[PDB]
Amino acid sequence: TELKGALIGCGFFAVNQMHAWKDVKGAGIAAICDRDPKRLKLVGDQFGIERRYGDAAALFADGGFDFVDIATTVQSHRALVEMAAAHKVPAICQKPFAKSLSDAKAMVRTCENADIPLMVHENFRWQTPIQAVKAVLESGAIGEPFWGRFSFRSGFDVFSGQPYLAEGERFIIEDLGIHTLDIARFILGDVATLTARTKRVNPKIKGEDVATILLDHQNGATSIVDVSYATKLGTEPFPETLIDIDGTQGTIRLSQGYRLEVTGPNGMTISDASPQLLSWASRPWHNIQESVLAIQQHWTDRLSSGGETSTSGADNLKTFALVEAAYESAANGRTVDIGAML
Amino acid sequence: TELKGALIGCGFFAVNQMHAWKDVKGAGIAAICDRDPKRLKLVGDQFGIERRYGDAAALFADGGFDFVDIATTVQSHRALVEMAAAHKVPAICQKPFAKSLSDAKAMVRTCENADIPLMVHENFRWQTPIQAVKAVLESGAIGEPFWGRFSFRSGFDVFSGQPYLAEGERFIIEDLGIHTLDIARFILGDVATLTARTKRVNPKIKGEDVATILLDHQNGATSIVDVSYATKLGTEPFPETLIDIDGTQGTIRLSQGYRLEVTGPNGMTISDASPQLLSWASRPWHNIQESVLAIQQHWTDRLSSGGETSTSGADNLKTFALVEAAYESAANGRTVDIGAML
Ligand SMILES: NC(=O)c1ccc[n+]([C@@H]2O[C@H](COP(=O)([O-])OP(=O)(O)OC[C@H]3O[C@@H](n4cnc5c(N)ncnc54)[C@H](O)[C@@H]3O)[C@@H](O)[C@H]2O)c1
Ligand SMILES: NC(=O)c1ccc[n+]([C@@H]2O[C@H](COP(=O)([O-])OP(=O)(O)OC[C@H]3O[C@@H](n4cnc5c(N)ncnc54)[C@H](O)[C@@H]3O)[C@@H](O)[C@H]2O)c1
Ligand SMILES: O=C1OC[C@](O)(CO)[C@H]1O
Ligand SMILES: O=C1OC[C@](O)(CO)[C@H]1O
Ligand SMILES: [Mg+2]
Ligand SMILES: [Mg+2]
Repeated sequence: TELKGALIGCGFFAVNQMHAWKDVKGAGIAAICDRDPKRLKLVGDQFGIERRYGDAAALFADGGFDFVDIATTVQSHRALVEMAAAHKVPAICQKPFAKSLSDAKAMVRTCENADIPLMVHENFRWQTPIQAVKAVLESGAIGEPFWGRFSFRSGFDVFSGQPYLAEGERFIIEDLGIHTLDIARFILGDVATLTARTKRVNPKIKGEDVATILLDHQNGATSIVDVSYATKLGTEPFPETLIDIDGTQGTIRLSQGYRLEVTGPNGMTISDASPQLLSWASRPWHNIQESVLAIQQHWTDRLSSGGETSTSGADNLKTFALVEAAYESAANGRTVDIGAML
Repeated sequence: TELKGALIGCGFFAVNQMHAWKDVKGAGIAAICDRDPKRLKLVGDQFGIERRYGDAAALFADGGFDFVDIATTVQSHRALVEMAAAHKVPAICQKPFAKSLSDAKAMVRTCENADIPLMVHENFRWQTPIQAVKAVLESGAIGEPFWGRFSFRSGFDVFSGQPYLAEGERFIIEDLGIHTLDIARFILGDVATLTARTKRVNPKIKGEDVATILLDHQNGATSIVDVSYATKLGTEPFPETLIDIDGTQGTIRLSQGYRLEVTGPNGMTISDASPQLLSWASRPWHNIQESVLAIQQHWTDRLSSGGETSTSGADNLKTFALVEAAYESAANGRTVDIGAML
């Protein structure tokens, strides 16, 4: 009756996903897979998984699972998604989805031709505060949106837990800004044109750690997506995304501390949009950790109902195009048409 | 010794300039001029000015003043500055300086040819809080700046006091954005390239009331200038400009209620950068009103010492270039080279 999952990639963040898989009603992890046997043992012992594999080929060979959860780094995403599609196994794939938009399109096509669902684990839009902003705007409380700011300015050491982030020529837009752009899309709709600027401030890394992006939404709204890992503040907001929205009849302001302020024609309300601290969660990551449960529960529900997921492979293409457009615009200096990429 | 000014254009805002000239040490107003005899008489009686002129030509013929203060709307600025230059009378001119960058350049050249000081009355940079942001950044408290935001988002009815604002094809950038762009230059240095997006939300006006501008500064910093007169907030912040700067060693945050937060290698400090309330001032205009005295004292000090003003006609060209470029960019969707325009 309960769905049997396999998780490929028993890394740092997979721990959160395994915890959340327990909590998910209607699904559970029956097998795990990691290339590194030290990590394969650590996650296997912590969560009590009998079926353990050193390689995905062997995992897919034995089968006996209804979906696969791909939590590896981007290098192996294309191959694993192609293995999932070849074996008719529904697939979740971590962000970043593919190395390029081209790779992502081919991965989406293969899943559509194989008639299997594909969800990108894109969990920032599933955070409680972000969901609450969506709910307010959708209700018509502030009228039609015309301007937005989506901001993530931090000085937190993400590099200890994720050392590959300090490594490449690309960093903040690919790692983090991908989330902020997904949120911009989620709240204000798809993007027509995009223009971006990037900068490297931190001397200890190779890639860019500041990006300011200006989005022209198809509905007429303009927004700012500004992200930074070189912002030294007196109160560290990591990993909060702060959101301002102006509409024809009012405003939404999601400020630091999950404080949601809404002004409209009938006055002004202040509310607490904080995440629940789950038993297995840990501050300040508890915001992200709740959303892992939300998105994995959403996956499990949608697989039973047989409907399209929110951050599906097909949908997530429209987020990833913005990431590639941003890198292009930053190197060029010029505005980039998003529609011509897709 | 006591300088004698003539003021041309006895309008709404001239009243603030006249109160301020009273308070200025080393200068006062010996004559006034306006085409509208109701305004000439109202302002003449309020401030006890004996010499009153129905036209600037006759004023300049009689003379007996050491400088001229042009507080008319933009239409008259070119002619009055050209009259000043021909009569070798130092001139202050209100914003917007000229109708176009061409007109501005010719006005600047004419004053340089005649060897007379020309200052644009551009008073937002002379506000106590804006000056404090400059002082902090100048001191090296936050290191080299790399990112900024300069924001003026309001829903205040500016149209009652200034009806002309509701009538033009152009509105927020030439009226207000001009100030915010001047502040961006003042804080982060001159701009190499610029891109802008505009919108009309308010159905009772002819011009754009929302503008989002992305600046690439010559020193390598990126900045957002975002302005709006269609933003409906719980607390109305008019007419405060909010400022965020991020530097290599810290952050500056000038937030609503004139709160100034500076974070550096030592730690955070919180200051109250509120303006003074002069005897003749009124809430909420008192910050602007104080800055009228500051810029007018600055004029008077510099005229006595023979030095150039901060917002000189020459300097103001680099502000006005950004205004004209933003309109150009808003229609094109394209980035505009500022260097090519000057
Ligand atoms: N908010 C979020 O959802 C969030 C947060 C952090 C990281 N992430 C994403 O999660 C992904 C993984 O991040 P991480 O820090 O856990 O990486 P990690 O290096 O900690 O773990 C990756 C693991 O996958 C294994 N692996 C790699 N290729 C494999 C293959 N072909 N078969 C089997 N195992 C393989 C490695 O041995 C490694 O143990 C990244 O793409 C990252 O962007 C997402
Ligand atoms: N922060 C600021 O410094 C600030 C604030 C408000 C307005 N302003 C600027 O001040 C200027 C005037 O604004 P206002 O609201 O006082 O306008 P207003 O219409 O109230 O006043 C203009 C006055 O000038 C007179 N006038 C026009 N052309 C003339 C000429 N050739 N000779 C003699 N008199 C002439 C008119 O009769 C009128 O009384 C505008 O350019 C505006 O942008 C600046
Ligand atoms: O998705 C993410 O959330 C935070 C993070 O771990 C660091 O940028 C990133 O990988
Ligand atoms: O210069 C100015 O300062 C404030 C204002 O009056 C309204 O936009 C404008 O005219
Ligand atoms: Mg379970
Ligand atoms: Mg005086």
